Amino acid sequence: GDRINTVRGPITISEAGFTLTHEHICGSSAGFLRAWPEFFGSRKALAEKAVRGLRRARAAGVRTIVDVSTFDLGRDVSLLAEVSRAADVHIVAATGLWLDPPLSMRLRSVEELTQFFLREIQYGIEDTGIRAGIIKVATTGKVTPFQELVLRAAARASLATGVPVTTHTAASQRGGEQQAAILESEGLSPSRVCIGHSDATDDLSYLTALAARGYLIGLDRIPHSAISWQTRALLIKALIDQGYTKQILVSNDWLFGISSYVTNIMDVMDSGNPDGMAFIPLRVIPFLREKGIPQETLAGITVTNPARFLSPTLR
Amino acid sequence: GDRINTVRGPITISEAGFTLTHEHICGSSAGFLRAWPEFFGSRKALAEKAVRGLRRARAAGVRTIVDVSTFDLGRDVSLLAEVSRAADVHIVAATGLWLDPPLSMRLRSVEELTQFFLREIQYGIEDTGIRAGIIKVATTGKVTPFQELVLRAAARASLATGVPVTTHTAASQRGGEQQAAILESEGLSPSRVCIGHSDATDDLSYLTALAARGYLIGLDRIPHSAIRSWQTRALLIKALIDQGYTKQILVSNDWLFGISSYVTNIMDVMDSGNPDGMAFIPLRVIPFLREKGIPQETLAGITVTNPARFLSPTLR
Ligand SMILES: C[As](C)(=O)[O-]
Ligand SMILES: C[As](C)(=O)[O-]
Ligand SMILES: [Zn+2]
Ligand SMILES: [Zn+2]
Ligand SMILES: [Zn+2]
Ligand SMILES: [Zn+2]
Repeated sequence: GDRINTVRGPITISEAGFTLTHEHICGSSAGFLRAWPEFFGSRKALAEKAVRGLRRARAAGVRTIVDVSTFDLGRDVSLLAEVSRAADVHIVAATGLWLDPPLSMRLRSVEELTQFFLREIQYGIEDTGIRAGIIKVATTGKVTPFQELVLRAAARASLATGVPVTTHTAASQRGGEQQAAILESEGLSPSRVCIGHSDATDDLSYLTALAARGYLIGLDRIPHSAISWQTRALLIKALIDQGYTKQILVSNDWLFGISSYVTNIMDVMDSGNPDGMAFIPLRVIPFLREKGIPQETLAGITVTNPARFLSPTLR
Repeated sequence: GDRINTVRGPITISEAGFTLTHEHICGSSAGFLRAWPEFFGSRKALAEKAVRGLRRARAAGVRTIVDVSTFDLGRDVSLLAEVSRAADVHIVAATGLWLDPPLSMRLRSVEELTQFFLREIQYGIEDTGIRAGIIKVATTGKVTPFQELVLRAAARASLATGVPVTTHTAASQRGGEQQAAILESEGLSPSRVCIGHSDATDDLSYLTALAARGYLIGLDRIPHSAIRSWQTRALLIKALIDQGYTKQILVSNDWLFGISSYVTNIMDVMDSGNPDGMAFIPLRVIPFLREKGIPQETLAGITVTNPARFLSPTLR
């Protein structure tokens, strides 16, 4: 109940501390980092940049990140373990599928996909023994037949293991409502689910209604506006004011290299947000305190809500 | 110069022997074999099946295969090296891209794709030091804009290294004609190019015209008609011989020992339809052609001489 899986092994949830629940070391494609590391300068250069960035985040307060990179985002859990250790920042790895499944994933059934997700949660990723601590799913605004299979497999895996589900969403298409209906149709409890990229919208009724059902709300792309970001942050305040503090999760959706986008967008992002993953502790947290948000409510959001979210719970 | 790179290192062209120029150990997707080996039972079970299948081909006279699995077909050159050593069959590895490129590939420029294909030929694949000895390219319909980028990057990598290009085509759409036009626009000699999956048509004049331009003609899915008869497809070999284009013919099975990039259990369907596997060409097509009057010097030219000329890196 009280044990989380990280790339360095099992920890107790009290050690997780302050947690960023939607991040990436590298946004890529399956096999790509190993086949073409010099797209990132080199693998060594990429690991060093992530270590520097994670160390700055740790200085600013962060203890744990959740790397929500799936198989098809090029998750390299060996890289995650190397940089977690050098930075001394906990990293939770993910299973699931994002928006770029290859044929060998697109053609699988819900049962087969369920077995794959259970493999990565219960046995380990590839040949590393590193077990995922969260399931990441991505859908387009209107859920495709394959993405619905992914959703159902995520729910079945989450129910067999208690590990949570976190989603990629088109918030401006109310993407979370269709995901929730599918997930609930599988008997998945909403307190096991986080509707992500939920800060890309003004629709507070959309945001407030999912929280009331028990969903976690991911305001995980605040710094991306800064390429205003306080309008996005003010959604955290708006939700606290409606009484849904136990339902907010905040993050940067940052990364230190990206190949699944046009070339050189990493440098435009870094010179737009020099703070990287430190943006949440350094710029958002004090902005919220300076609107009268109690220090204690923030610790609940940045520490307590992620701990409740990640604890394997058959409930 | 007269050396061909394999997954065990360089070999001289005389070492290649009887060569199957379009084959696969495993038809999969990037990262998939290592993330989900149990899809194939296990990595060990897949390797053992491939060793038996390659040993069966070897006993039917095969000495080399060209594994034309790209990055996005889940090529695992460590697996190819293991099974090559256990079976004593040379395996040439491929660079290039097939029809399932992930986003990190689809968003690259022709200049970036060129660098990737060059790295796999000149430096090595992943961190294994195994260098590709062929560039595989697939297109559909009229070539998509991205596929044209791959075609041009392949031409540029070939022109820099002398390594040949081999293609996946839809022959029923005469897909080789657009491939040839794009490659020739880059300055690539047709003698460096094998237009593959060419047996899946009856349009002999389409094939003859490409051969007349100096393209190699890949007649590589004959066993797939065995579940048109495979003998009908095999007569395209004799037809090209009779027009005097024996030099342009490459024959293969397009077989594999595991496949994840299709519906589950298709491998059982393929194996029961073609129990010969990669031995289909030597055990069935070669005898059939002999019985139709093709002499041994011609069959040895097709299966030994043609692949050696094709694979030997050449800037001429
Ligand atoms: C890898 As993303 C930009 O969908 O969080
Ligand atoms: C079966 As194929 C298109 O990989 O030659
Ligand atoms: Zn996302
Ligand atoms: Zn993300
Ligand atoms: Zn093909
Ligand atoms: Zn093939």
